[PDB]
Amino acid sequence: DTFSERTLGLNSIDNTEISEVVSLGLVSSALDKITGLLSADNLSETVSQARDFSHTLSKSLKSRAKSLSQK
Amino acid sequence: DTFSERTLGLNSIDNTEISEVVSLGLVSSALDKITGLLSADNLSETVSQARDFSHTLSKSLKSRAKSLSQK
Repeated sequence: DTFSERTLGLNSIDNTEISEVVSLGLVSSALDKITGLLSADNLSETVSQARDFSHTLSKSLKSRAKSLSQK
Repeated sequence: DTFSERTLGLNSIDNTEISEVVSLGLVSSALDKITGLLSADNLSETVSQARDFSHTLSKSLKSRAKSLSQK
């Protein structure tokens, strides 16, 4: 796991056994952590971590979409 | 529609007729726009807009989760 994958709890999000509602709970949670980062300050490091979170989440949803479309 | 709802194309994302894969396409797209904002600069205004995007998306996925769980 990368830092973002582990921190955002995403290492199973592209498992198709996970229902849509549960998936939406994981995404919501990840987005709220991004919102939180962006609410504190606008330091470069903070902004860069939020960008890693966003990108990691996007990449995982593309992976999930792939797994889902397979079936 | 708010600025973020319209810009991120989210005004139907909590419609249950929209399939999961299509939903994931809308979320991915929204997250990529957040990544893009956070990749340019760390000005307060830029950071605040990205935070609006993130929050708006999260709120819409909670709404979608609600609509889905209803059925």
